[PDB]
Amino acid sequence: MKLEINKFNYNDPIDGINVITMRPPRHSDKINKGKGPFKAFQVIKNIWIVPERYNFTNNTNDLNIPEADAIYNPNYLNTPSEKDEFLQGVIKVLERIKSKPEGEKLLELISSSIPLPLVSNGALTLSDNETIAYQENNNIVSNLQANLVIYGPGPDIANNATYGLYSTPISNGEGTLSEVSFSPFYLKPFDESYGNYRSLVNIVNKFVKREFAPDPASTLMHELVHVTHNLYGISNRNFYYNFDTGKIETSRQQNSLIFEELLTFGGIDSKAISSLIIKKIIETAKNNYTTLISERLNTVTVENDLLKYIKNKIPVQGRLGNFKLDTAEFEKKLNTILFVLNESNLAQRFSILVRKHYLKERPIDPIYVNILDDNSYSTLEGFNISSQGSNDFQGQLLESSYFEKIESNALRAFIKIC
Repeated sequence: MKLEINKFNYNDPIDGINVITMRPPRHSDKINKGKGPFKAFQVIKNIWIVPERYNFTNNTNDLNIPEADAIYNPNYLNTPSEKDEFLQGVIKVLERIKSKPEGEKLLELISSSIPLPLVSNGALTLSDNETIAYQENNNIVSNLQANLVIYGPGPDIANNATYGLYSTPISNGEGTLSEVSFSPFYLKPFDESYGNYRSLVNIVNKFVKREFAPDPASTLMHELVHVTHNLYGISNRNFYYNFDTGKIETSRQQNSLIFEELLTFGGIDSKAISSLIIKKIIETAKNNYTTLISERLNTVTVENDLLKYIKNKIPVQGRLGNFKLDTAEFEKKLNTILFVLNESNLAQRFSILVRKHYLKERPIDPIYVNILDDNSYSTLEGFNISSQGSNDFQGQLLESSYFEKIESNALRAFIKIC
């Protein structure tokens, strides 16, 4: 069957199927006492959008004005019109991601790749690691499957992030429900070498550094790759890559980068990872998965929809009670997920310009863009619209009129858009 995106207005009636009031997955934590429920929309099977500010961890709890390139606005995303704009923007960006095959596969992957459930009386049974709860008048009416929840931004309204729900299943092979904090309208610019612009004739070298806005579908896809790692329970978030030694560490150092971010971003730096590291990463995941088949999956004596979901997610051979990792297929899938799927590889398939290195050399103020203007941003071509002659990334130039400057005070607070 074809993968479908559902369309919504923020004010669509609650049905308990694709429109609910959701209780935050981190409702039990102290900082989240009494928050929610929030209105939520099942854009794609097991993928939910909540037009609310992300507010559910320690560093996102306080949205006020107290990073050199942050921008703060505590009141952003708190009217119905702002919530609907957000809802439409996120849907548009998903429509863009689906428009290419590589992006369609990614989304299909996130829809179908449920975390490994617990077992109860011989049956795979859902926990709050695989579901969210529909709350109505302090009653839990139902629990509904969810692999991903996409919320608005936290304190910094141009930052994006991904959080797994439980930290043991995120790296032991089980997998875990993920939350994404995403801002489609407020983007952080980046520098890049470029020579496809009107230049004075007397200039030495046309190939100089120029400022660009990212395509917010690339931004989101970066986060969806994290989500994919989190759903397979293969997150490398506790490891650091040391650029000086070329080796993995658990403790951070002067010239390091969290290993999960290096893989997820891709490009020239991801390509310098030694076989030695690649082999251990594969190995660690094979062992974890071998263990989970033996210890958990072979305890399943009851055939249900969750079993089928799990057979499709994890390549296995054998029969009920006696399953075995189909090692070859699993290594292939693991390769697709660790090394083919990253921001840089995906961006190339979409003709989006991304920066060269994950860590940026200098901060550039964030900007505002109404990506719901089809003249500024199209689902099929982003900002690089061929009818305007933009086939070498010209539409992402920051000087483009649709990238609007934001007036901000010394404390990085939003005043207005110029």
